[PDB]
Amino acid sequence: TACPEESPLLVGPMLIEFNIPVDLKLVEQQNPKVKLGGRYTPMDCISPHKVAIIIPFRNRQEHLKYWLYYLHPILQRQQLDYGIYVINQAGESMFNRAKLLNVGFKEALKDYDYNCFVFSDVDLIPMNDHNTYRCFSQPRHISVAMDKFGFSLPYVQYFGGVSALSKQQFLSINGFPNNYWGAGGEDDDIYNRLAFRGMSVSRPNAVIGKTRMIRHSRDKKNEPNPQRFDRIAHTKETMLSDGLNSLTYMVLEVQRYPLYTKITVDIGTPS
Repeated sequence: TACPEESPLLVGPMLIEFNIPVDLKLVEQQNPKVKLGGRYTPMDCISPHKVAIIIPFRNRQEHLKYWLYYLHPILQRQQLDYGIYVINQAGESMFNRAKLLNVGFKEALKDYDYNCFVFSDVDLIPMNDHNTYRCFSQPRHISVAMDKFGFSLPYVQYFGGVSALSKQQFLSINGFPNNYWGAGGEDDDIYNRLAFRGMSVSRPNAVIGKTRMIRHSRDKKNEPNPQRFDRIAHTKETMLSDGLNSLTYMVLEVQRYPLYTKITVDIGTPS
C-alpha cells in the first residue's frame, strides 16, 4: 500500500513553454482529481509525503496561471499528498519574501498535519519530473540550474528560488528572518541558519535540476549573476530571537479557490 520510492508515472524531460494561451478554466478541466483549495491525495497508494507548497505573492496573477498549469500535473505524477498556498502581501510596503514564507508555514499547519514544506517563487517551473518536490534527510535546494542565470548555479551556498525543508528542519532554525525588507540577502541568511544548526544542502544534478523562469515583460534591466552576501556574523547574533518565535501578523482574508488557497495578510506588525 505504500507508494513506490520512485513513481512509475514519471516522464522525465518536459517541454516547458510560455508562448501558449492558458486560463484557470483550462487547468481545472485537465485536473479532475484536485479538490477545493488545491488539495490532492493519492488514491492507489499511501504517500508518506504530506507537502504544503508555499508561494510568496503580490500582483502576479498571470504568472500564477502558468505555474498551476504545469505543476498540478507534475505533483500528481510524483504521487504526493499536497496542498497549494498563495501568501498575498497586502499594502504597498517593500516586498518581504521570507516573512511571507513564515506566514505560509503557520497557516498551512492550521489546515492539515503537513510534515514537509516547499517554498517556491511564482515564476519558476521545473523541467524534469524526476526533480521531486518533497523533503529529504537534509534541507533540499530544488531550482539548481535556472535559465535566468545561464543554467548555472551561482555559487555552492546559493539557496534561492525553490527549496524544501521538513517540519523539524524548519523548527530547528527558528524559521526564516522577518526583517529583510525589499529584495536580496534573505536567502543567504537562511543558508547560514542551516549551517549553524549542523545541516548541509542536498541537491539533484544540474540536468535533472534544470528550471525555467516566466519572463517579466517589465524587467528589461540586466545585470550579472548574484554573488554571496557576507552576513554570517549578523545571522549568528539574531537568528534565535528573530523568526518563528517573534512572528506576528494579521490575516485579512482567506479564499478557497478550486486550484489553491489564497491568504491575504498584513505583515506590518513588529517581528
